[PDB]
Amino acid sequence: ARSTNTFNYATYHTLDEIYDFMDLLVAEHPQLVSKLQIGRSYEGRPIYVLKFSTGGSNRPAIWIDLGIHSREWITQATGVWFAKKFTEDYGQDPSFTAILDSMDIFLEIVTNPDGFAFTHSQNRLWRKTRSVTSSSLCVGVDANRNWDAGFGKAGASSSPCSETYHGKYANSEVEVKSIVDFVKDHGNFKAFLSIHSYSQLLLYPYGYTTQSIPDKTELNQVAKSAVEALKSLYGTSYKYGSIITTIYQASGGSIDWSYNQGIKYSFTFELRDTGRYGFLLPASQIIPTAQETWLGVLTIMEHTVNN
Amino acid sequence: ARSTNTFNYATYHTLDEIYDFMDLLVAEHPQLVSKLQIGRSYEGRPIYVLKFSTGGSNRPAIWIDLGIHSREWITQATGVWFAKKFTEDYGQDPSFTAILDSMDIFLEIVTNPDGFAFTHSQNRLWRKTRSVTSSSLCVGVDANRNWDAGFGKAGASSSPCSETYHGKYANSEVEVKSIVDFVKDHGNFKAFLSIHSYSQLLLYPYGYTTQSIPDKTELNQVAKSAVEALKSLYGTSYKYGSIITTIYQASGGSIDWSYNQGIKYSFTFELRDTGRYGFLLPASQIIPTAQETWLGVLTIMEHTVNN
Amino acid sequence: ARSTNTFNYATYHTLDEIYDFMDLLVAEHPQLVSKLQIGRSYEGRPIYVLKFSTGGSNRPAIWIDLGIHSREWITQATGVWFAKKFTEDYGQDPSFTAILDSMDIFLEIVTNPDGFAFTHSQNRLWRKTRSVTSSSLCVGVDANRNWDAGFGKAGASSSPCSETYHGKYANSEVEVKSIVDFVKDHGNFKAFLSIHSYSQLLLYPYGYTTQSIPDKTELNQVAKSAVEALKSLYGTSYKYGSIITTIYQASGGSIDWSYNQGIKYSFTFELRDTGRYGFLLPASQIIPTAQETWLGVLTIMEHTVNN
Ligand SMILES: O=C(CO)C[C@@H](Cc1ccccc1)C(=O)O
Ligand SMILES: O=C(CO)C[C@@H](Cc1ccccc1)C(=O)O
Ligand SMILES: O=C(CO)C[C@@H](Cc1ccccc1)C(=O)O
Ligand SMILES: [Zn+2]
Ligand SMILES: [Zn+2]
Ligand SMILES: [Zn+2]
Repeated sequence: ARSTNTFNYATYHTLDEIYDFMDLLVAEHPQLVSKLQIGRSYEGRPIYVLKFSTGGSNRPAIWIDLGIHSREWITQATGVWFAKKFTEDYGQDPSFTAILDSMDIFLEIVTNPDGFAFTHSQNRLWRKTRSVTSSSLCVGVDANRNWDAGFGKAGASSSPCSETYHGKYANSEVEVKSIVDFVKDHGNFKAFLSIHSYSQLLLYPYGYTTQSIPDKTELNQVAKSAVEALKSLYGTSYKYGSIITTIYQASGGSIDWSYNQGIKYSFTFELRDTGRYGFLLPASQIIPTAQETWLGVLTIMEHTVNN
Repeated sequence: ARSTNTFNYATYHTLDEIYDFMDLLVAEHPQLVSKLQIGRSYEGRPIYVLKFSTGGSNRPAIWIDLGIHSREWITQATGVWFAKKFTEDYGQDPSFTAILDSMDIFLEIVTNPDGFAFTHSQNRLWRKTRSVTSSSLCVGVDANRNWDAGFGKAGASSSPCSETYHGKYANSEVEVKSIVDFVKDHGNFKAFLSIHSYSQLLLYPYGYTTQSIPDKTELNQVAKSAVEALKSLYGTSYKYGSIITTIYQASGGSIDWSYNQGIKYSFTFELRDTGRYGFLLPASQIIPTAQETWLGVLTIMEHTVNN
Repeated sequence: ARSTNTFNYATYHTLDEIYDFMDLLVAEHPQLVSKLQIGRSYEGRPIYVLKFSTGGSNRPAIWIDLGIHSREWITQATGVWFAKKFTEDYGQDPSFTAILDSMDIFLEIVTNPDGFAFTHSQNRLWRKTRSVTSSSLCVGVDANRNWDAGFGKAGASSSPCSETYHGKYANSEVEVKSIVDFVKDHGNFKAFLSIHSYSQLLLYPYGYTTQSIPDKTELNQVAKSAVEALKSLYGTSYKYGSIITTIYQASGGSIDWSYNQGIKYSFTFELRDTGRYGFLLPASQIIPTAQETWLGVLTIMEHTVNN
């Protein structure tokens, strides 16, 4: 694809194709999108974040990370679609235009690039990072159990060979630390959304503790509205609630960390399919999944701009 | 640097310094080394191949190209070290002497001179050539995706702005065509090695197709022996296998082309570092990298002169 | 004969005659047909596939292989008729024209050339390949039990001397691997049809397992429609259903592998005669068999192109 207009949004792509997509979008929309490198993965690959901004100096922002778990392909595919959609709707959709005229959006399409490359090369269902450490044959850490929020507590594994291994210590994975450093340095994020795949859930803060967040009433209603918006398109039904009460106790998670940094609108999406295809979601569902998910994300952003 | 005996092999050099090195070596070893110009780069720079021979009539040959991707500095530096090593060991080391007594070695230290100059003056991480495509504000082609081997197929980009742009057509880049004409004209190459950097891999034919080569068993055995030899010095671990099965589909590759030309011992080395420094490998690792890589290359040469 | 217009379609031909037929057809219809060599048989004979295309780039395709079991002569004879039929109907039959205007068809008339030559020279009833086994006086493998789909499981023999020997490992036979690599590299096949002889059956996925495929309802109806079309010409009755429930458990089959690759419309045809003549079907039945079988095949293609 020599243009984001020739890019096939209805098919799954490789890391190279997505990184190329990034430069095309920036070239095509220079006054709106820029590519930031926030670090290097364990295997030295650049970690890229697309910044959508219409100006200002460190305006209130919205963070959206996708693909932290490499095998959740629908998320990177949705991230690419999101990127294009932002450039299409700014100046077209009144609501989204209003958001971008006052806030910035930071989009990380491939949060775990080493694992992503690996899902294309050796193992389609690989989910962890590709870090190697100390004395252990096994490789990789579950980057979404590596954050400094109840790190190492029940809801994560201490075995390096486990699919839910949390890592040696909090923020040990550069893919996670890079985000932590960027967000802390920025200091003005109002929303933090982490996109994952399958189970069709919209969850809010704390998977590591049964303690209820101070903003439970509001986040719960925002979630309810977001799920209804998402559903209005194709009838896809999502369940919502706090992580621990909806799926199970899970520690070292990204939104528990962001919420604890004071980022109020922290939510995690588990995208399409309830098990029919699971992680192997057909490419024919990429666009429909992205479209409906966008409605839910926009709903959250709208509550962020006026709150 | 008035002598190859005073040349600093432990530091990175410029095109001029490496080109000057070539003449010093030829002047110091006239009966063994000669400098051949196989063409000119897009920007007019001479393309040099050092020929190591002890006589004969176009004896079976070994081709070794380095620096096709300009930013992979460890390769050009290793290429210089190799040139010096050949002159030191011939006549002294039994094995290498035997190899050069029946075979010639053609060494191209800087396969992409324009890109190399660019990495020193404008962009340290530039990797493509510097050709101007007429209809694009972008520059260069990925020279190792421009070969006539599955050209234009999946594993390369058709976008002139891509870092993996394959180019207008097979062999469009003069840096590639120069090698193709040279090797075809020669007609008696038995080995073809392409040196690249970082990931620590030794790969054999076909990145453009899942078809396993007819000589898979043999090249896999050669690779295994080569990696063990390389590892024996400092413990550096390399993985090996076909390009597509080890990494991923990649088209327009040099060894896919050479192998299809009937050059059986076609391999590509991805030198040191697994990501700690990536392309910015410290100068302090130049000599050790060259030393260990030499053992691997020698191993391949030995399997070529006997089989 | 110097023209496909004077070619005798009502008689059985040799490998050479069929291969010459291919060139005549390509010479007469250069804008529609091309000859591709996808590999070399065990005994080094070229393996050819006829590509029918009206243009495009990697257009959705339909794969058709015949003669994988050498003694099933009615299949290769039907393949030749098929090739001619496509060149006669494109631009004449609205339905077929529509299929070729959006899709490509790859036809392999003699999937097992070594065996085919053997059925003409030494044993008319030979069905396996002609590969030589290390420690055995017996020759060949049942190419349709050598695919990587339940390979080595119940429904095949591990004894080299058996007529249903599955081989040393999945894809051991180059005749099979050649198709696997081609189809995998292509990546855009929508239908995979394997043509065999006698029993008059149309079967869909899984002979190696009783597990029902996800698309069972659709394929069963497509099969029902295909057999009705086939029967409509001369009244030839075909039975349909899954391989395992219709014939018996059989492992390493082509359509089980193709379906598992994501190629939905995977069917196997067992042509004319239910036992009267068996493999020795009279040449006088070649054209009638080909004609009626075409209606069944066209039916599947129509379902493949639409939706
Ligand atoms: O994406 C998921 C599985 O597909 C759900 C997440 C849930 C989770 C959330 C926070 C911390 C750890 C785990 C997981 O278990 O890793
Ligand atoms: O040097 C490399 C990156 O530093 C790895 C090579 C791997 C490759 C090898 C052969 C053909 C195409 C690609 C590349 O992707 O260009
Ligand atoms: O064509 C056939 C015999 O004439 C039926 C096929 C049935 C089969 C189908 C799938 C896998 C293996 C065998 C065979 O047994 O070789
Ligand atoms: Zn996840
Ligand atoms: Zn390289
Ligand atoms: Zn058969």
